[PDB]
Amino acid sequence: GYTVAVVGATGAVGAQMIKMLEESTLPIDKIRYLASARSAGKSLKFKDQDITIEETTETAFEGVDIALFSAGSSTSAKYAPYAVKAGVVVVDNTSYFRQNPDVPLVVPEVNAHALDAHNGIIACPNCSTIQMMVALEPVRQKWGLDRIIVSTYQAVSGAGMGAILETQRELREVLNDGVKPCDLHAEILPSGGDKKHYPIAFNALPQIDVFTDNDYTYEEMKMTKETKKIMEDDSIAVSATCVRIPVLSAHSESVYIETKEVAPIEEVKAAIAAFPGAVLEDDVAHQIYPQAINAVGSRDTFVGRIRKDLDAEKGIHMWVVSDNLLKGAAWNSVQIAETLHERGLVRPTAELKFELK
Amino acid sequence: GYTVAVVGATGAVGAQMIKMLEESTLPIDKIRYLASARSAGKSLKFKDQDITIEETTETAFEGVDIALFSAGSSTSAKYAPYAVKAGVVVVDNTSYFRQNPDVPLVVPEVNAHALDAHNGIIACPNCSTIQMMVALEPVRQKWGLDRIIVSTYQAVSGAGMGAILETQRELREVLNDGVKPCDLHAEILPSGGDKKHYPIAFNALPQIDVFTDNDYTYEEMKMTKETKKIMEDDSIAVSATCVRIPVLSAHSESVYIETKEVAPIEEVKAAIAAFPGAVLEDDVAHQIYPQAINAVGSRDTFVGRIRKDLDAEKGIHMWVVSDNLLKGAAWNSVQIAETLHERGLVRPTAELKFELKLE
Ligand SMILES: O=C(O)[C@H]1CC[C@H](C(=O)O)CC1
Ligand SMILES: O=C(O)[C@H]1CC[C@H](C(=O)O)CC1
Ligand code: NA
Ligand code: NA
Repeated sequence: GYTVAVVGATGAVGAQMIKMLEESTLPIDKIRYLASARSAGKSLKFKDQDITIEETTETAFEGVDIALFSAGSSTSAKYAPYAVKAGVVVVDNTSYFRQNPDVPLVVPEVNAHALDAHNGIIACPNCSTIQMMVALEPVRQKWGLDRIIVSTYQAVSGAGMGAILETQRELREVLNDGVKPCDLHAEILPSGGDKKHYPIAFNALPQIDVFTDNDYTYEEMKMTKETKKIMEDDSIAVSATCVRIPVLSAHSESVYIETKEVAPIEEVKAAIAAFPGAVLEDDVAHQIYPQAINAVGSRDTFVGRIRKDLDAEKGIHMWVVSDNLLKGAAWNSVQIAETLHERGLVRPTAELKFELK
Repeated sequence: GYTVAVVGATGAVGAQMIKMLEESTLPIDKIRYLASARSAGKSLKFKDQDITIEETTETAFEGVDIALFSAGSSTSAKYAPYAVKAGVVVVDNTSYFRQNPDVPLVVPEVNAHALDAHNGIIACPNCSTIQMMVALEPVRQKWGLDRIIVSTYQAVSGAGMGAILETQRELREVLNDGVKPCDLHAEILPSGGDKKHYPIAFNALPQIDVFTDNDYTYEEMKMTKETKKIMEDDSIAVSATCVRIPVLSAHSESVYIETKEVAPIEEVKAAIAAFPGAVLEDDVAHQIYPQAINAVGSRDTFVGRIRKDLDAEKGIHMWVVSDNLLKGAAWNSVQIAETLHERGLVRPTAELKFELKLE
């Protein structure tokens, strides 16, 4: 069996990484929980066992076979290369390594083949991208993809544990204290690292991450660039609007595509139903469609509202929902680790391609 | 001055109709509040005056100059034609008459000209359509519109008082009692008239109104058909996805357009800023964009996140927000009434063009 380390064990994704590992088939002989200095010495469960949390350092990775990182891009940048030097295979949830050509950016149902040539780091895409890829890959396989326009409805847990607490507190202030939403005080959302913070309670904030030079946010640009890398096709046109709404868990997406060839809607529905990881929930006669509250706790990605555009011959609209901490993060990561195990890919990398510090 | 009746005075829109009339320039000599048998005999204020609510009937409109209806499609179908027969000019918030060729479907900043030939009923479009029209008309004027793709983020007050209360109750059960959102009991949302109801708390429901036979909902198809009528151009391709989210007031929209001519973003921002009823809130260097919580209580429509598509030369994305009970409903209606007054159009219609349903 493996020694597995969870880096960021105390965070929102980390807690789900623990659950997904507890529920995993991976043969784990030893589990280690790593976080920051302020968490060291605390205890968290692995099943029935008490695990003492350790500080993450450049020397903490000796003897580790697999490390799952979800402790912020800074932490991956600092420590993942030391892990690789120590002989670890890293699965990274952060954005840091995603566009490095030496790093596979993987959704196992779509591009598991990219794992074979890994150099010790495998990147998990962002939540919003992952669920979109699970929904769209079976369509691309049969009819191609020319363009995507997506508008998202993203849950606050994607911004971490603090964002969840901020949202709950704000809603209580409005509902219990009669505070006007526009009068609420915010400290984290829309983006912890940006200059100004705004309430999310009873609001829709069209900003996730910070703004890039082209007036799209980094979240929107990640959907664009990650799609192109995962589907191995720079010709797919992708433009996104990424919006935070008052939901704690599960992202929803209104997704428009134009295919290369006309894709009959009943065949599109069947292709999605048949695709591993995607579940068709589409029966409008009985008001059946994906819902955030129903998706929470499931590893599946749910697709419905599938219908042709009213005018564009090759246009199709749909609604895609998945738990953003599960398929959107921790489950995609554990699934990658399970796929590495299946394929005999859990072993030290000989050539170090990642600069130390 | 005018005698003005508010039909549906007690509902979510009706309360804002009252506020908008209290703040109006219209010369009002007499106000009447009409509702159903449920509220008849109760009292509501107009400014400092107590007004007794009356049950709406086919004979309730004698002496009325202007009637503002927001009491559901069936109420407009039943009573608006009797109001017209009585000599009233009706401004209707419901969907009932919107697609009738004898009925102007008006957003005053866009197609006030259509009021001139009214036949006693002027229809307000749906809230989602109204704010989109305010944002897009100044763009259409200069560079044309080939297509629109819109995804909405709609507030629950659009579904009425009961839906507001349901949303508040559900959120309290989760946040104060620790109820799982899945375990919540719903009675109204997504659509009061449909067969099944779902929680809205911590959810996003991709259903507004009921489904039509093409698998789009009636709300989505209203955005399509109303856009074509208001802009007087059946060639504009419009497809919509309409989603309810946990917001009490103000709808937000992610709007994609393709123009006929390339429309430089800096010029688009200036055109929207200059357009009556539209306010540019777009300064990403300082994280300025429209927000539902800031739009509440304002008659303006706020537009930002304006940017060109990454690939389509003529594509533009934006974010449009307005208070759905104000510009989306009560303010559009009062603004129409003020515009009728300005144009000398408040007077009886001789020829009845609408079927009477209570004979
Ligand atoms: O993984 C990433 O690049 C981001 C991490 C934070 C996420 C959020 O704020 O919802 C968005 C994606
Ligand atoms: O005015 C209309 O046709 C509809 C009335 C109900 C509204 C809602 O449920 O938010 C949507 C628009
Ligand atoms: Na499937
Ligand atoms: Na067109």
